[PDB]
Amino acid sequence: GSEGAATMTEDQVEILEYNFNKVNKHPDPTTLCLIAAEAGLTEEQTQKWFKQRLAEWRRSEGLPSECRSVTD
Repeated sequence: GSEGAATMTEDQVEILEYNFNKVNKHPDPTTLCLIAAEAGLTEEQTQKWFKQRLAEWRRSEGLPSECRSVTD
């Protein structure tokens, strides 16, 4: 019946990427709002992109781990 699934395009990926490396990774709702209206998305959707994309960036740049172990 109702899935509610939408696919993105190259235009959105070209803009969403520009506001990730040439701006920041954790932009406030103020800057996020500008990106949404730009590409044509919403603050809720734009947030998911940065959230998911961040999972890969952390692996590229390199960061520690949040896990308390008795040995490690």
